[PDB]
Amino acid sequence: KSIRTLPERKTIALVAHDHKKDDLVRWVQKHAGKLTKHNLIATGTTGKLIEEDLGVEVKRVMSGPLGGDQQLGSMIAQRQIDIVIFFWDPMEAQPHDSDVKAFIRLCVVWNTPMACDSATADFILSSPFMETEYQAEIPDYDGYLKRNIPEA
Amino acid sequence: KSIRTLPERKTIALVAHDHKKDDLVRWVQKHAGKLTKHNLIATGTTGKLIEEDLGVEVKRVMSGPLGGDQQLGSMIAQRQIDIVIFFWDPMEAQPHDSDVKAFIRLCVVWNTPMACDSATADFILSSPFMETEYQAEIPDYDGYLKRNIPEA
Amino acid sequence: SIRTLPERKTIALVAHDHKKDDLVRWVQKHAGKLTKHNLIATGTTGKLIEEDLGVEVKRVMSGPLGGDQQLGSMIAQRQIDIVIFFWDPMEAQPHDSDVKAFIRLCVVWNTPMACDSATADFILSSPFMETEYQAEIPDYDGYLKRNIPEA
Amino acid sequence: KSIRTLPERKTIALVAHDHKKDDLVRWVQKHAGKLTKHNLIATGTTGKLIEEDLGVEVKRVMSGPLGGDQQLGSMIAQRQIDIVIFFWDPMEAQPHDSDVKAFIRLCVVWNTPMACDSATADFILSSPFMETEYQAEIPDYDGYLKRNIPEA
Amino acid sequence: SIRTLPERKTIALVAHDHKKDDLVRWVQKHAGKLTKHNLIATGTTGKLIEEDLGVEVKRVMSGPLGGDQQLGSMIAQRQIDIVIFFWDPMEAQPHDSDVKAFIRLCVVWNTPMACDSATADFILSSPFMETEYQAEIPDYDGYLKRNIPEA
Amino acid sequence: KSIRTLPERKTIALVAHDHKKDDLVRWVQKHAGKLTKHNLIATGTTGKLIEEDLGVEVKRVMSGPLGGDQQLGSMIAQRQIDIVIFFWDPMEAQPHDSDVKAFIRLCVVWNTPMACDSATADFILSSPFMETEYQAEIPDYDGYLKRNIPEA
Repeated sequence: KSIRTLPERKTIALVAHDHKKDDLVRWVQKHAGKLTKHNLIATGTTGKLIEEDLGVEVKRVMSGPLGGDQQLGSMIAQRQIDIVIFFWDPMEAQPHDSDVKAFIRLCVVWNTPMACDSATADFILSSPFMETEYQAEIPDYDGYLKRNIPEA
Repeated sequence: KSIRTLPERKTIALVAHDHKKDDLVRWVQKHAGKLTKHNLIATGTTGKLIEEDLGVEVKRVMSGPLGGDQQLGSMIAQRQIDIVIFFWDPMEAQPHDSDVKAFIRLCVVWNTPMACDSATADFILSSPFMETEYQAEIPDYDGYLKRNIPEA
Repeated sequence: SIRTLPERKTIALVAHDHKKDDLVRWVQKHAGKLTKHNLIATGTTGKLIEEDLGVEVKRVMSGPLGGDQQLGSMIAQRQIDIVIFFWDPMEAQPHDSDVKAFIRLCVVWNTPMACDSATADFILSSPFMETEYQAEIPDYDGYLKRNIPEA
Repeated sequence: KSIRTLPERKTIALVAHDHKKDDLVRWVQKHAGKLTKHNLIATGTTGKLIEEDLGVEVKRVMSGPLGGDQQLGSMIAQRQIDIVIFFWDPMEAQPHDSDVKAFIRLCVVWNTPMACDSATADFILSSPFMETEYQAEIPDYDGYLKRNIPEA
Repeated sequence: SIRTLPERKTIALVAHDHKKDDLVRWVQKHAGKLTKHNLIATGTTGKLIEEDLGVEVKRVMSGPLGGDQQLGSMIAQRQIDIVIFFWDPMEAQPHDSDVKAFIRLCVVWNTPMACDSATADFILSSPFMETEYQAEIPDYDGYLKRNIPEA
Repeated sequence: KSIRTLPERKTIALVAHDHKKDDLVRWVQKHAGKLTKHNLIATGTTGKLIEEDLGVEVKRVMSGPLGGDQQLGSMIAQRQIDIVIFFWDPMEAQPHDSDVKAFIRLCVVWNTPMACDSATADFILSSPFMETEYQAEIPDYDGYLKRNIPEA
């Protein structure tokens, strides 16, 4: 019922679970030309690894499970991140790995383009909307915000 | 390590939580010209609503929480579904709504292009890969399949 | 509504990694009774049963690679009559078959299901193992015709 | 490695989610003659409904989500409950319905015969083991109890 | 490794829907003591406190729309010192703030946190409310330098 | 609506996940003088460590994941435990570590003072309420207990 405009130059969040970090570094390397045209941001460890392995400049927030997940989530809700690339691990996710559901649900709340694997990431990155504005329909949350609060 | 080729004409799964079903129907409607080039399959209620509201032909499996989730997951694992559009509800998901994590985890296992909202779906559908072959890198599970089994 | 389990059962056999040897021993101890039925298993569990015991077991994919969903589909299609799922309540691994989603579908369709060997022993000892059994199943017609909200 | 012997006269826990309570009452009624040979115990509301509808004597602990789940779990761990009949709701489980996983995991820990639907309950109740001793194999938890405790 | 809470605290106030009136009554009962500190809340909770009590509270977004993460970010950045989170253990709604994710981050950073009014009363009665408090923070140096698997 | 009175001499549960056990022991050691004025109870492994390392008397129930969690939860619901100190591990919780959610939700049900980290525990222990009676407001569950049970 409402609209969010993604700008022409995107801010792209880059996050990987530990067992997918090398996969994400390889994906960034293969798409370095396209990705470095945009603003890149990452959780602490993923971002340090991209910089150490590739020399690609990426803004870093805290490590995911130490608050980086919430920092990126805050920026999504504040319309400061436009695209999320999150390689999560469906087989060997570790106790400290970023929480998958909580991270993805906020992207759905705000109708943010989001990839959870490299095939989706390839489709997203190849879209012409990478380089234009994109008008994302969002739910009108005004009714939710004005909801009646129970007495008990 | 291993590579899977998505065919030019895709099989696209269509699934929506109850509070997103109308959104998915409108999304299918606005992309009908592009979508009818592909094979469409859906959970029972979602597929029935698409067919009744739009007259668009969709193969229907069982209702999601009655087993349709597992039927579509089986087809994903069997490489019979190439793209998944799953509009799930991040705010008002009902007790009977299809389990989000278990469904999308299997897409990640097999590196399936997958959208959880209409913005991701628009990016996927606008990709040139929508109408050409796409080579998806598949994780190697040979080590996992040959893993040591504990004694107790 | 009513479902009828056939005389000869189709029995799914699934174990978490730390319970696989227990499941193999259970199949070995009950081999005479079990091989009268159709046995099906996730990939690794079925491979282990066939290699360790020489008992014939149809194998689907490994549980976390899709085998869970393949067996779940057969449960929902009433092609599996009995589920034996030894899951690990103490050291379940990141890749172990997800417990809730697998057993919730048995409850949906009122499928006999064991989650440990004591339940499996009680199920296998029932006279219903080798005869037909008529199970009451929940009525889902109202659910299937439910009103769909506008947003 | 270790053995736990169930006595000839069993203690049977009876628990149902709200939308399965009438099903459980009908099941108890159908098996009342067999069940009253044993010791029956139930969560607060379930037991109240059984006594009120059927006149069958059932010991009652607190309501499930108010602590009754933990009271029954304590008795399972203390070998004071031998069989568990838990009709939980796979479709319309309510916010307050007894947490399924936590309850049944303890039954699995101690290898307790347990039914989650009436078909399993019918198979269990028809076992000859209902009326005899039954030797249940349990894991030896001594190694776990003596495990190395990490320094940090 | 020691973090110092200042004398004047920043206190987050959050409640699930069926606990909002309880939190408002609690804030009301302790208004004199609480307004000595910096109060911050999720959107609806803070709106309710201001509308019902006239107590000044900085408001972030609604919890499930991102407010949970905004407060979590501030916790991780040591900008919130005390968290009062009345969550609903019986009738939590589909949109209610994610309990585990919210309180986990307080545990990560050893933040004083209340999940019910009794804990909130104990926290507010502490002499540490109005003095500095030295909080031990877990060492994450080993975690931050952990080896990253090849796949 | 209802009121629960904590007595001046408290019963305090002490529980730690494995990677937090040394932290909890060190915390008990720093507060031993104040704590030994009260009735201390713990899960099996945690309690054994406190007794052996500190010479502090602690009643021990079973190990947490073997039923000790439910034993303490039962006592919480029966108002036999007044304060809960539960150092759980937000980073490296193991498969066998005590279920965090189920344990703390029951403390919230009965409005039990509860600490999940040492800073909260320090605030609780410094409270003037530690050594006096304290009246806790508890939700009235009478309406919940008398709720209508659905027919299907």
